[PDB]
Amino acid sequence: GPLGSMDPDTFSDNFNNRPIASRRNTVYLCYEVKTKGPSRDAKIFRGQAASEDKYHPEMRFLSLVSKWRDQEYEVTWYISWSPCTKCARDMATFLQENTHVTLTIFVARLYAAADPDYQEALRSLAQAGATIKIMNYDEFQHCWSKFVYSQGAPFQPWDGLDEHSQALSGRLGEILRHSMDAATFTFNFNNEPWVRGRHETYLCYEVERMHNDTWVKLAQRRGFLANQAKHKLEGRHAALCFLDVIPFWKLDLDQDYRVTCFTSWSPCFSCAQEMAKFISKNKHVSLCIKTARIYDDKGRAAEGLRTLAEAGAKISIMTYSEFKHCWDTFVDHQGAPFQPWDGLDEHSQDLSGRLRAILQNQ
Ligand SMILES: [Zn+2]
Repeated sequence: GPLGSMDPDTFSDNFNNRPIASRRNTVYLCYEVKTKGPSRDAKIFRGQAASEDKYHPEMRFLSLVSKWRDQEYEVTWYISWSPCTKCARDMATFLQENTHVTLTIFVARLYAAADPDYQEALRSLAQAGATIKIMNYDEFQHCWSKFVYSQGAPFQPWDGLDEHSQALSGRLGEILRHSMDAATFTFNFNNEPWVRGRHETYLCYEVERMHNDTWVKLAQRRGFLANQAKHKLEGRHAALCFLDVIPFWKLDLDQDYRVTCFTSWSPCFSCAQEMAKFISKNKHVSLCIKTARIYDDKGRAAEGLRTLAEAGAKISIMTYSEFKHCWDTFVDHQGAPFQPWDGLDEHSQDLSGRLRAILQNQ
């Protein structure tokens, strides 16, 4: 194992998009610096380093891209975990201040845990002039063949490489676009009460401040999220993941707000109790939960919705207006209008009647 390299046991430990997470918060970055120009035979300078905080040898390339005569640089990152909340912002600053440097980042695992500032930092880094993509078979093979000391051993992938590297691609697309996919929305937000294959739960949310005598939308605070799930790397539900993102808003305690939650699946009993116990401790928030389908939760969901509404939560079923409003704001439509599926108003009124029955104690 030559110094400055990673033996195969270190590669197949950091660059592995399988569910397993990072209890040991370690990241490993491989960098390729090239002189921008016409040369297809340009000498690419490769290096690699893992996060070592004290001295930071992973940033030993920032001196390799100093402005030197009329030379531009192309940098290619093969980073293990997604960049940090502060590292991404600092790299955006550096890309803004150093115009002669272009950067292309390849991510193996995205930071599953989120924070509005983290998404903001990734989007600002993308705006700065960087290109972020998820590693697939080509990138994993190209990294194994130039940053791993393999004594002849060829690259052997895992079972679900593309199956995970495409889910992470969709996650990154949702993160960078600030809008989810149109097919994803037309799939998850369905109106029929009994469906199949809707394992994940998507949740959009809007905030409105009470100014003058009017709810004014805090348009800089709207956003969506999805559940985590999976195993072998557990995860919370979408409602609980929304109850975690609220403290990062720095809400004013003297004024009142209205928070609207557009949910694909209605909250279960655990999430309903957690939401009730949250809004009971934050009386400066009026929660209105507009849902698409009514999640039965094996029976214990009607009582959960009843308990949630007894604290002061406006539970309701999405109609055509709410579906179209969710289309024009949270999905990547690119100008296309909302074309609703057949039966929208029918299942809408049916689920409204069933919710009214549930709420009239039934
Ligand atoms: Zn739940």
